[PDB]
Amino acid sequence: HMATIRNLKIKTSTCKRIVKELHSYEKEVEREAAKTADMKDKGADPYDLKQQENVLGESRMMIPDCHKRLESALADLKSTLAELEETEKEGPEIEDAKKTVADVEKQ
Repeated sequence: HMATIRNLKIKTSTCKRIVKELHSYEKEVEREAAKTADMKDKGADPYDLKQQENVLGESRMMIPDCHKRLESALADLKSTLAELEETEKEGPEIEDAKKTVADVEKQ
């Protein structure tokens, strides 16, 4: 029904946002990992290196939690799609949701 599609839109947006958050966390990891490498070949002392290794470690710890939220959002979206498939011509919102499901599953 129409309300289900409006729900679908929100759930699609939620997935897209969490993917964006995930990518942001991932980019932070990549940047922190590159900084770690730069400090190592630059001969940073063990204290500074440890500090940076902790920063990297914590950046990485953001990722699984983000995945969990993403997986939850993907389940929410898929559930709504499944509800709509129960009815059911495909328009832009279902298209967008399905595209987003595909994008999320690639993460």
